[PDB]
Amino acid sequence: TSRQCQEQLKEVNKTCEALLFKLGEKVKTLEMEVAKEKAVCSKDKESLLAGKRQTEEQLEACGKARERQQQEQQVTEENLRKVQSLCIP
Amino acid sequence: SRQCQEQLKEVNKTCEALLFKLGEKVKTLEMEVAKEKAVCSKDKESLLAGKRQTEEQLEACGKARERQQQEQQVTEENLRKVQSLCIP
Repeated sequence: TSRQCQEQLKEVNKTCEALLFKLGEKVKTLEMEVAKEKAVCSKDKESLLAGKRQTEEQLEACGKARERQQQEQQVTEENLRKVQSLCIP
Repeated sequence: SRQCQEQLKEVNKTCEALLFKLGEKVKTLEMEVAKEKAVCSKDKESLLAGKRQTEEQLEACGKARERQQQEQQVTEENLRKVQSLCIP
């Protein structure tokens, strides 16, 4: 075993070994990111759906109010025509 | 530098083979992150657009029930005015 063979054996895996540690850190970082994105997505979707449900309920109520205001108008209009036709016999 | 080079070769080959196996894990996870972010943002955009259209419908319905009330006031005012000219 030469002294230059020994120096080479000491150095051969250094960058490979240092990369192994860095890849462990990257795996952990990516596993946390997957878990976080999945949790934030579902939370955001729930808020959007809740906001949308509230607007749909308001649209339903407005629509029903619109049907009963067009109902009353038809009655008032006929009463007005009746009074105008029978006015001054 | 005789059997030393064959030693340097086998030790690095073992280390490099482990690095590439672990590297398959990183690549798999990067693709999963990219896929989920694309599906999530696309779905969020559709939900927000759908919400924006229902609000516009609620705004239009509200403006239509404002026109109906104003026209009901017009009919009631005409009825009140014509009643003063006609016997009940």
